[PDB]
Amino acid sequence: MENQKLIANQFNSAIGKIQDSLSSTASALGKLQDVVNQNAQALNTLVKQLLVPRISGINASVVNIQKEIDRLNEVAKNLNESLIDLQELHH
Amino acid sequence: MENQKLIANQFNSAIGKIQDSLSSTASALGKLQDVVNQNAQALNTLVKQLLVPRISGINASVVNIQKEIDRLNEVAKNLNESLIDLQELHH
Amino acid sequence: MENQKLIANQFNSAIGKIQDSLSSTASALGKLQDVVNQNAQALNTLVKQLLVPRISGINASVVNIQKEIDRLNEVAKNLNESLIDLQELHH
Repeated sequence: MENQKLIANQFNSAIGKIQDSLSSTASALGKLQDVVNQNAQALNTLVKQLLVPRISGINASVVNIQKEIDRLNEVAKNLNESLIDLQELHH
Repeated sequence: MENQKLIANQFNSAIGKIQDSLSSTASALGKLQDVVNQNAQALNTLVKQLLVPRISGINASVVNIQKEIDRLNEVAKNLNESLIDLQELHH
Repeated sequence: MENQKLIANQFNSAIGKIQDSLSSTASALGKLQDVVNQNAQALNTLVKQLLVPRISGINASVVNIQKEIDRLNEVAKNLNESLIDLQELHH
């Protein structure tokens, strides 16, 4: 094929794979954020239940990486605008 | 150098760096998954050991992002198929 | 525009978005590492405070993914060296 079509097709192929990787990274980060926060709640509930009638300074922290997860999903979508339209490679 | 060789070389350079980043992301996610699950087990063991003879509703969750980690490693490898073979830029 | 300029501009656009995604991934991983380790410390402090005068084998693990986070930030920066300089597309 024409050199420019080989280049454009290989680029578009790579972008599609990178798009998949961004969605996978965002999904994994969201699941980690959910479990970390659930387990922080469990630990804080344990401290409270040990203290309430039928260790006071111990507090589990929560995580919020939602802006980062949303950005990854945004980039995965907007990379469509960086794909090369082969019909625009004039001849 | 020829314009197409500059483009192809810069593309191939970027893909190699992105490949490294995918492997690093997958490694980091795996280590987080391991520690999160180890600490969930530790918390659940604490609740159990406080209750067994020498807080019942408290349960730490586990995380499984293995499909996402495997996909990142898969993309890092398969991006090799998106590299531009310079020998195929005919003259 | 010229086909090579379309290709080079689309490539440079994609790299910039991928750079943003790497910085976001590194930021999210750092926040998860911080909270996971803070909550490991909280759990270990709980075990200790239950045992000290006014469950011994229970120990929360810590995570260290700093090499991976640093690599992601390094790639996000060094991808600048993979951008195509349009002034070098001679005519």
